Amino acid sequence: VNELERINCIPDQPPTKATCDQRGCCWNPQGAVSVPWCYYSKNHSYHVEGNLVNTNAGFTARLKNLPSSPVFGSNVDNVLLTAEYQTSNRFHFKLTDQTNNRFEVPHEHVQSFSGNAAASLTYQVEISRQPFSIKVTRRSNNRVLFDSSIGPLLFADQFLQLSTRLPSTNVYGLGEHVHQQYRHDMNWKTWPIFNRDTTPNGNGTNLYGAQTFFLCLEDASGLSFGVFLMNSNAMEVVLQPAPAITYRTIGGILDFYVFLGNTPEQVVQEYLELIGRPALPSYWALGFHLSRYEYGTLDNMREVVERNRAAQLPYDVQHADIDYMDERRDFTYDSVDFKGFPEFVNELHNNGQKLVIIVDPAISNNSSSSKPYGPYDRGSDMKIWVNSSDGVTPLIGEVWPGQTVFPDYTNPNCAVWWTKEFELFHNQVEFDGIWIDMNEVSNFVDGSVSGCSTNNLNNPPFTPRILDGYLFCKTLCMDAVQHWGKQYDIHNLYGYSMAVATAEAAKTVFPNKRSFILTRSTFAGSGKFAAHWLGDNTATWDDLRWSIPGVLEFNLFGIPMVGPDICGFALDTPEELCRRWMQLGAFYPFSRNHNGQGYKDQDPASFGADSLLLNSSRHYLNIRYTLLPYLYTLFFRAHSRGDTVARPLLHEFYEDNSTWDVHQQFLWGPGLLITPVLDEGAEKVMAYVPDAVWYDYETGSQVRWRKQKVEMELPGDKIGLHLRGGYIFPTQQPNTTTLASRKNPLGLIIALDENKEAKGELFWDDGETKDTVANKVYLLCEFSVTQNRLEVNISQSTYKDPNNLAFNEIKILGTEEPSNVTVKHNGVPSQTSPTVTYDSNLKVAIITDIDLLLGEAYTVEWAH
Ligand SMILES: *[C@@H]1O[C@H](CO)[C@@H](O[C@@H]2O[C@H](CO)[C@@H](O)[C@H](O)[C@H]2NC(C)=O)[C@H](O)[C@H]1NC(C)=O
Ligand SMILES: OC[C@@H]1[C@@H](O)[C@H](O)C[S@@+]1C[C@@H](O)[C@@H](O)[C@H](O)[C@H](O)[C@@H](O)CO
Ligand SMILES: *[C@@H]1O[C@H](CO)[C@@H](O)[C@H](O)[C@H]1NC(C)=O
Ligand SMILES: *[C@@H]1O[C@H](CO)[C@@H](O)[C@H](O)[C@H]1NC(C)=O
Repeated sequence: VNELERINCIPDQPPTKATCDQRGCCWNPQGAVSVPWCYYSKNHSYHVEGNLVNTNAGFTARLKNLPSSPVFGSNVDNVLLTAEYQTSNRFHFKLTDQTNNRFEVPHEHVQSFSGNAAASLTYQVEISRQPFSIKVTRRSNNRVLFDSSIGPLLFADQFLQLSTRLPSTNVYGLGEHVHQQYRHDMNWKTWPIFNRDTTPNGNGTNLYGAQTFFLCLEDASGLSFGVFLMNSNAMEVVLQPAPAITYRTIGGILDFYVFLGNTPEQVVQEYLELIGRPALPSYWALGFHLSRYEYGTLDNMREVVERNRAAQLPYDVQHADIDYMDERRDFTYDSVDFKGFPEFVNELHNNGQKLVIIVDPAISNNSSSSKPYGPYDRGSDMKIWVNSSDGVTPLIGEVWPGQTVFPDYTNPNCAVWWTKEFELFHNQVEFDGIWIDMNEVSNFVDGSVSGCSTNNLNNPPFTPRILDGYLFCKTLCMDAVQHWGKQYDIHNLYGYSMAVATAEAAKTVFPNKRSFILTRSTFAGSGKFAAHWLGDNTATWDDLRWSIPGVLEFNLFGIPMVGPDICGFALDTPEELCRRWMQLGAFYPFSRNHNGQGYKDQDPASFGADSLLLNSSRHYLNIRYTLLPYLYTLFFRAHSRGDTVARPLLHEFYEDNSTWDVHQQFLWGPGLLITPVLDEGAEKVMAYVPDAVWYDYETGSQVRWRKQKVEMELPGDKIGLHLRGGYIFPTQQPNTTTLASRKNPLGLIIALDENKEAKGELFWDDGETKDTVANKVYLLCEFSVTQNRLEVNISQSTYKDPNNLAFNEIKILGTEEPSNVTVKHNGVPSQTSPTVTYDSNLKVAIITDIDLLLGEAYTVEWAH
């Protein structure tokens, strides 16, 4: 009835009463824009047949199809509901064809459940039988979280749909898209999901990855929940103002998880506990990365490397794009334009830097007796290509080198082939990390060099609103064949399988190291293997603004090392845009300036040795590097516990509804507030100051604002950076590389809260060994301040850095003058009495001539 609650029965064409009648739906052409004229009745779909059956894990139910017209075809007579109370905070239910096995995602991390129902549930499940619906409610307040009763269950071979009411309009997630805002537009929006090489622009299309997870903040108490659909077929998600969300997919099964938490962070941690927590990055990967498509020659690349080094830019990583290769073919380098490549790699390494190489999936099939191409010959020997529908002939498409075949990374034999290719190539060019691109998989022809046969896979009864309207557009035929199944079912898993296989190759090429993998295409869980960048953006102010929601969303998806191409991939970048983008970009979890072919240089040093852009870039990159121990400890918590790294204001300040749609500012973890200027010509920014004590990072002075909108003054050389009272931030004196910075003196910034208290922590390991956390080879220490006292305590202590690191400076914000400062080491008074400098105007104390060894317990005490 209520028009906001109508579930659209004609998603496929403009609505007509004739089609409405044919489908047995309800007709009412009255309503506002976007309200469906034709909608499902209150008894379309399925009913429960007989009784539910208790099982050890939860229960099952048989659903029987309520007689109806077959809109998009073969509609399943008998559906089985299997429900599992997997944990106190996670519910799993799956709807399958009772009579036939159907494709299920072969996820690498998620395991089948074998236990008994969890005790102490935070939720209750309710089942209605006529018609079928399922509801998940929060036990403590009976808030209805998931409720499918707004709409039917639809379950045909190539058309599956289920809807849920939502308890609020605070909805975040879904991908990969450019949403433009972070809090969802619930006003009749459809988001298609199907991995596609397309521009992240203002048109709201399907982009490179597939992420079905969303989080909902139920109210200001912080209680939140999330939902994940384990399905890799083309789909779309429909948001409406009831509020409700509908999932509509074209194959597979409806395999759902519902997660509850007391805060938005706890929901993310529950999601990541299920699909896999992100890999811990190499510490060097947290530094600044520089890149462009078509330096053209090694000489031109060297020029760029050298002018940025000459400028003393913090600068850890150089990427090499397809111009390094011999005619854009993997596992080669151009012996003329890139003559001396191995010597250049030595220079990079000698200067404490890292090389990341681009590698594409598609392999040139141009190889002869006369002119052999090794990777193709060896791949063909092992028979690891994606085949055409005939099941035996490798599919031919077209990418950078010309005609190509495509590896089937779902075949574990393919990982063996891939690893060997990397071993051979690493012997020639000693790269340190790998950038996997075009892995949607991207094809320059639609389907294959012979197009695609018309059939129900290439041309399904219902096509979600993907870019160009055909599944095989700029990708492979839907009836192509791989180890895990047909492309129709596993298309969205290509980039995921490739990331898995590339991590496997790293085990051999980089024994016991993390290395670094940057991936374009992703599926749920890709973060366990890889970082992500947000794709081929454009040098516009809109693109700068749109990057923040994309970063925040990928942190929800457990891919916290994420960022756009700073300054913009496509087009020449205006100096002002690039300056603002470098200021902000210094605080993306993944910080990379990358540029498209032919455009004017946009590396920082290219703007002039004395320029405002270079000076500002260097300044804020130096702050980023100073705070790297804090950022690294955030990545430790994402890896070990599932926390976000780049974090929405509302995850910390959910009590305050002014934060619920803030997406022009974000946090690093709980304590650092980042406020960019995001408008052309502006020297200020309208910003929200949450309900906490804040201190300006640069001056240390407490801001006079709290829980209110403000116009923050930020001239051309500034970005807003504020530290939260109650938090202690570990720092380390910066250098132009992390190789070197990791050997420098440490520091602490203690930002006092109103009670003159604060707490913080520091994770420290070797920065590069894989699984130091799982194998327990690390240091974790805690800092806590009360009146008159700092305690440094050690909770895990199985790694001691051989560089004799020590805290040599402590800066205290929001303090009255400390006097008689005293340092004790395990109770014993130690090392003279430190030097204390005090600014009574700003209420800042700095303690120096101190040496608190990393890994040792101390008490530091003072009077007022
Ligand atoms: C793609 O086609 C090839 C043949 O071109 C298939 O290769 C088979 O691989 C298996 C196991 O590795 C061998 O035992 C067979 O002898 C191979 N067949 C032939 C004709 O050589 C390959 O299995 C196909 N891939 C997929 C996913 O179907
Ligand atoms: O390795 C070279 C480039 C690397 O620098 C980028 O980071 C990724 S890739 C450029 C590629 O994404 C782009 O050519 C699209 O395929 C088309 O625009 C397509 O979308 C048109 O249909
Ligand atoms: C933009 O999206 C709309 C659907 O919302 C579509 O009809 C149109 O073709 C798209 N165009 C491009 C170039 O993305
Ligand atoms: C910074 O790095 C260089 C090596 O590039 C090293 O020679 C120097 O001593 C380091 N300095 C610091 C910040 O102490």
